[PDB]
Amino acid sequence: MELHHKNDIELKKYNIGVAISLGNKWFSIDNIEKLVKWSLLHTKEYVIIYIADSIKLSDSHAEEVAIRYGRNLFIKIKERVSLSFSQDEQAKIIYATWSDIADSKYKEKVKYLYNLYDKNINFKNYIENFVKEWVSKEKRTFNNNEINKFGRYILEELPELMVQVKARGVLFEAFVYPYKTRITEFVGLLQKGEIFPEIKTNILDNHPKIFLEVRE
Repeated sequence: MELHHKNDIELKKYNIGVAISLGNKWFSIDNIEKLVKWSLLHTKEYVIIYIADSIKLSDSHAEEVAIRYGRNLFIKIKERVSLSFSQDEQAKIIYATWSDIADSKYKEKVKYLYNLYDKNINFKNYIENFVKEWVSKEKRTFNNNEINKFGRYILEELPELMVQVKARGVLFEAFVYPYKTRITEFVGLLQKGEIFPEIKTNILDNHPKIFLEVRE
C-alpha cells in the first residue's frame, strides 16, 4: 500500500484525509485500515476520516447517509483502530461527519452549485450525464426525475473534493483515494478552470485539494 511534488509526501508537509466511498466494495474495513496506516505514516500531523460520496429524515442527502450508515461505519472503524494502532497513533485520528465539514462557509459553495444547476442547462446536462454513466454500470435503471435527484447530491460533495476545508478545526490539504474516477478527473478540470470556469471564479481560492492515489 504505497502512493502512486513526490518529495512533499516524504517531507510530510500535508495533513491527510481518508475519503471513504460508502458501499463501494473496495472500502472494506481492512482496506480502510490500510489507508489509515499509510496516512498516519506520511501525514504532517493529523489524519481525517470522512465520508466522501454515496454512489427522508433530512433535507440533505449526505446528512442522511451520515446518520443512516456513516455512524455505524465510524463505530466499526474505531473498534478496528483501537485494536490495530497504539494509543499515540489513535490521538492523531479525527472522525469527521458531514456536519463537521458542512459549516456555513461550505454551504455557501453548495448553494452556488445548486443555483448553477437550475439556471444553467449545460451544467445541469453535464452533471446529469455523470449520473447516467454510473447507472449504466449497474443492472438497475433510473428515471429522469431520479437521475436529476442524484445529480444534486453530487453538488453537495463537490466543494469538499475541490477546496481545502476544515473539519473539527483542522484544515486538511490532501486526501488519499485508491483509484482515479470520473469524479477526480472532473474535479481536476474544475480546479484548472478547464471546465465550467465560473466555478473556479466563484468557489475556488487557488487552495486546491491535493489528491493522493494510494493503493496496494
